[PDB]
Amino acid sequence: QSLTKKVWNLATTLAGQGIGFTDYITQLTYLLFLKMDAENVEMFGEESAIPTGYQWADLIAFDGLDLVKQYEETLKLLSELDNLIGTIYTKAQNKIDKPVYLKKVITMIDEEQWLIMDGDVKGAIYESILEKNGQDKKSGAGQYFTPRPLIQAMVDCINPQMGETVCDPACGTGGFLLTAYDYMKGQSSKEKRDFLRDKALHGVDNTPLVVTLASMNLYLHGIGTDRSPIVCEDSLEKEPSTLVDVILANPPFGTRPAGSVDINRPDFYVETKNNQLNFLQHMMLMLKTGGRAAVVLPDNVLFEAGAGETIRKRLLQDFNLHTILRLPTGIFYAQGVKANVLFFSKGQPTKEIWFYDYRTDIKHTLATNKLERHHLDDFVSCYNNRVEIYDAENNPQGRWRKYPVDEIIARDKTSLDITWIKPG
Ligand SMILES: C[S@@+](CC[C@H](N)C(=O)[O-])C[C@H]1O[C@@H](n2cnc3c(N)ncnc32)[C@H](O)[C@@H]1O
Repeated sequence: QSLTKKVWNLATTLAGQGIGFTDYITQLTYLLFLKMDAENVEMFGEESAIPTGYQWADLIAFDGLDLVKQYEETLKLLSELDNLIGTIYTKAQNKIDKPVYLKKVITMIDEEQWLIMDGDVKGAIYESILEKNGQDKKSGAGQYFTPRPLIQAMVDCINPQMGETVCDPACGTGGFLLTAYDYMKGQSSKEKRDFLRDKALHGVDNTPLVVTLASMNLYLHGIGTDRSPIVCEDSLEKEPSTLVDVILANPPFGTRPAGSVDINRPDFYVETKNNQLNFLQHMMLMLKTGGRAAVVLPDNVLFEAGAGETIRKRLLQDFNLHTILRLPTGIFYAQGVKANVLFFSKGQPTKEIWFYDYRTDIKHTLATNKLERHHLDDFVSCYNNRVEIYDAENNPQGRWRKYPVDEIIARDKTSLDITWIKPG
């Protein structure tokens, strides 16, 4: 709030040098955590945990190639540490080679009092910064972000409860985990208030800086003290060591980058190069019996022949794919995206699949008619009240329709890419 504007103007200035928004924001985060540590030494007494010689006061004293060297040394030592600090500084790395322009970020962070602010305030500034980068049409940070309105509706439908484990195995900025924690925190303790605190959440992302942003975000909203729920791993690489109650995820829509290690997963139902089918497999394999998932996936997952069908067959047999939400265009960073939310539990077969079409004749964009949480109110009510809106003769254009599993098994390729609403 005016602090946000100052953060945004330093962003364009570094952009003026060769320094992009995502890089700026990681360096801002590295510096912010360090400053806040120092503040906590005055504001509440105790000894720092940051090594001696590398605290905030040591940093601000240098100016030249010397400033850049001290900063880099500082990031090296912190990355070597454990728990929350080590997570914030995961494979930490300076991207600002220019002393003058680093000193500007340092100087801006130094001049405020971060501990003291309303605490909600730090959260909301950070969420606001993450979003403005995330919906930046030519910055491509949207690959690291999901719109909050949609996360909220998903968490509301899944309805996580105190005592459950929640995992997002492709966590980006940590929005699902942040929202599921807020949802659970306001419910009726104490083995379980402590469970939420220490044991409920887990997030995985393979990209170091994104782990830095996620672990900071969770921390700035009061999630954790000395430990982070976020780990830096490649989810597809390894069979999961622990099964969970709830999965919440928006996995990458893009291909696995070239030169990434080849995966070796005998536990998978089928070998495929489709990155999204593999995330879907990995997540099905991650659930406990009785567990449930809500996951954002592309249309391709619903129609693709070969491996896709094999997996959709497995999904119908051993899981209850009770709900598919068809998402509108114009809500993700890179619009065009044809996406869907699939909700399913593990154990029981699918007998019926309820479709909610929020795509056909729906018009959102990032600049005008923005998606907000109230647009998914009807969906959420349908989710809870399993009474068909569609009727062949009374309401053929109704958004909520139930299909028995036998019609789906009878479709070509076992396709789940079903619509029925005439645009006309
Ligand atoms: C669309 S983002 C998730 C956004 C998140 N829902 C939020 O609140 O910001 C997808 C994430 O998956 C990560 N990712 C890509 N490949 C991965 C992999 N193999 N293992 C774990 N994470 C991966 C990306 O780095 C990216 O942050």
